[PDB]
Amino acid sequence: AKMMQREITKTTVNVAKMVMVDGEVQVEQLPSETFVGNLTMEQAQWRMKRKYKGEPVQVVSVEPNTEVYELPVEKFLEVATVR
Repeated sequence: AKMMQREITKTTVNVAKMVMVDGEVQVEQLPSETFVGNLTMEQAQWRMKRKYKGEPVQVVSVEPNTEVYELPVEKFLEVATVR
């Protein structure tokens, strides 16, 4: 009767990087990145390989979270254009 809806889904991708520290290979903790849609582990790793060409970047986890932005229909008529 009164409610509308609009869904936004984003996947938070946690990444890590091999780096040289004092002549040893160690793991840099990278800031997590967020993308639009629901990405699997394989999808995210493909994106990371696209974004960081040749870099030793590992996707370590993917976390999808979906938000449902809703507005009363009455609220929408106030701002929408008749078109």
